[PDB]
Amino acid sequence: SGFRKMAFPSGKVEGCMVQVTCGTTTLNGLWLDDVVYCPRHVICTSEDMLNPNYEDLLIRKSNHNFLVQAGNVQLRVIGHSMQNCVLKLKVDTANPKTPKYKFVRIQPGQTFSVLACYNGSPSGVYQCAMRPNFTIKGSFLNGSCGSVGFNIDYDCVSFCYMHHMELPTGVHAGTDLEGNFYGPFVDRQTAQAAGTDTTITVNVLAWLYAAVINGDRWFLNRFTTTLNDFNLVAMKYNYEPLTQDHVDILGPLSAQTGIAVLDMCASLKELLQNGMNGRTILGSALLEDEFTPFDVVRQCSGVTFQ
Amino acid sequence: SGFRKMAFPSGKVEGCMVQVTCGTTTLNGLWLDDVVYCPRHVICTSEDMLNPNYEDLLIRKSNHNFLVQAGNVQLRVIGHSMQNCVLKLKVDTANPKTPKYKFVRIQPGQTFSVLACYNGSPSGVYQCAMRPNFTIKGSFLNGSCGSVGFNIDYDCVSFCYMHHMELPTGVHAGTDLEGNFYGPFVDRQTAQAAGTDTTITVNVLAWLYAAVINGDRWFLNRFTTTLNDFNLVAMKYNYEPLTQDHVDILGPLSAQTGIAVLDMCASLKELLQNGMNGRTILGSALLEDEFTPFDVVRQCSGVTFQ
Ligand SMILES: *[C@H](O)[C@H](C[C@@H]1CCNC1=O)NC(=O)[C@H](CC1CCCCC1)NC(=O)[C@@H](NC(=O)OCC(F)(F)F)[C@@H](C)OC(C)(C)C
Ligand SMILES: *[C@H](O)[C@H](C[C@@H]1CCNC1=O)NC(=O)[C@H](CC1CCCCC1)NC(=O)[C@@H](NC(=O)OCC(F)(F)F)[C@@H](C)OC(C)(C)C
Repeated sequence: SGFRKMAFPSGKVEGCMVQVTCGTTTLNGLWLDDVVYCPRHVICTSEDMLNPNYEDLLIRKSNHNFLVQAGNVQLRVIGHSMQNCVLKLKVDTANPKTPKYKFVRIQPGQTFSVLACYNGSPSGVYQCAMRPNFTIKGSFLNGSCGSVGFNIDYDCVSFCYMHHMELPTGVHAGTDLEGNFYGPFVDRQTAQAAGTDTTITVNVLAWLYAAVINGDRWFLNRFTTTLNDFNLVAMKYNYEPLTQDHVDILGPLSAQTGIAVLDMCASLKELLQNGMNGRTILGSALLEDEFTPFDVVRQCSGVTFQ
Repeated sequence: SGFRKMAFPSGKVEGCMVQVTCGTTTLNGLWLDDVVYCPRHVICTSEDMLNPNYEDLLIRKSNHNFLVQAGNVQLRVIGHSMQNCVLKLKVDTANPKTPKYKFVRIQPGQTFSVLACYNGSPSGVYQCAMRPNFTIKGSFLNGSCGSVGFNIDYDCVSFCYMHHMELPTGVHAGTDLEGNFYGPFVDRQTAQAAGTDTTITVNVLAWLYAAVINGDRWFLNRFTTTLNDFNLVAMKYNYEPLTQDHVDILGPLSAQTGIAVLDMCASLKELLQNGMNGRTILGSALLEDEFTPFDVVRQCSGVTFQ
């Protein structure tokens, strides 16, 4: 028993982190096969940031402008290309520690692990969710750019995030590994703001199911509610609508606990309406929303990865 | 910015996990050099658990009773010895992925990462603290025994925990890597209970300093308080006494934020006295106590590990 915000083992991603240096900019890159992926603003300088034209900026660079440090070993760039907001630096050495891997663009509400890195050297690992507004509430300092987010499925690393920037509110924005920003953000230092975030309702429900599997039962009730009637109470409290597809995903957690999904929704309703009144759920005093249904099943049942 | 409950990168420990099987018991072991460490109750069976004599139980086993699975490779046990509550199975293969490593017995209040494992295969990584009552609020299912807790210091893995058992309250007990239980617990299925836990005050203070570094300032005040007067308010709310040694550890966090340690104690006092009144600190509605002063400095400043 117990329930922890749990990251995937990070050893497969640690083996891919490298330091990429160009001019006065140093950040992390991801080394898979003979290619290093990193944010394209690595080619910017201190006066390139206000409104850059990265095509113009990139035709001006040569391969020997890119210093790619892998441990105490310099990699040699032999070519470069830009796809959307990321550089691909082709290097002469294929990474022998290349895991099996995919690039995936995740939907909001989905979670992943972030291996935070500085100077190509992994510092820490934590769990995150894509917020409905396509930010992530990360922990990033300067030099953490090019750090990646990821899920692991059996033996395969699905890369889903690469870090570019902190917004003035202190949340973080970034791209998928093919370089497309999550959300409306560009990689240009301008006025930009997150957009009103909302709470991932389907995840809160999955976490309440986690609690029930782990002995917390005080918040349940006998009431039920229709899906329409739940979303009327949802939108007041700035929760996302629950779709019928959300209900079906929550099927196995309903089946294993014997609590119909619509009954857990009646629980959440009263929780939002009456507060928690000095009680806690899974050691938390707030309704947590960064566990997906995947996660709860993974952690409450025991799925590993080789 | 941001502040996350952050584990160390786990790749160095992942490379040491193995599956140890003996009779009907399968758990994880730790493979460093030519030795596999695992909990000694691996030699118990389903009727060996009520009150065992592990010396008697162990003189009865031969090396070929221990199946040591490392990936899809059987290791051969060539000898075995018991130190306190852990077996050391000597094997013919030295682990080539052996990190640099130490065994340390940590004080309560200290934190570490747990790489949760099943069948020798890492499943997840999370952060933990040794609770003042020598339990850990872990996330462990059946088969997670022999999973280890650890800190990383530069390039060296300080192993500090190995998992043995869940208590009826659902918290977890275990040994250091030299096999000495944390706390009064034995490895014998008996009536056993945790003992009244308390809140790690020095850690709560370090976390409030984290908040201040990250822009949360609402809980501060102009008041100060003496150390004695703080501990009078502490012991009511089941907090641990703050020692002068706790104050000095919190020095750099005092110096970097400009908030004298005794002034942050006056803040905590009013927080315990007046609640948080619907506000949150670092996205939390409870006073968090599983960041040490180390951690806050590590995460708010950027220390990595090669
Ligand atoms: C990468 O190492 C670095 C990490 C940042 C720094 C602090 N935590 C992080 O996540 N990334 C940057 O510093 C990034 C540079 C890059 C330059 C070309 C355009 C794309 C970004 N800049 C930022 O993260 C700044 N944010 C910002 O003002 O961008 C504009 C927008 F849209 F508002 F986000 C950071 C450094 O913000 C301030 C407020 C200046 C601290
Ligand atoms: C190792 O894989 C396994 C992990 C446990 C199971 C569920 N989560 C865990 O942390 N360890 C055990 O199951 C362990 C066996 C071992 C046998 C010889 C004596 C030392 C323990 N037993 C337990 O963790 C049980 N706890 C227990 O009752 O021990 C006595 C004490 F002191 F009360 F803790 C678990 C399985 O407890 C119950 C309540 C039966 C679920």
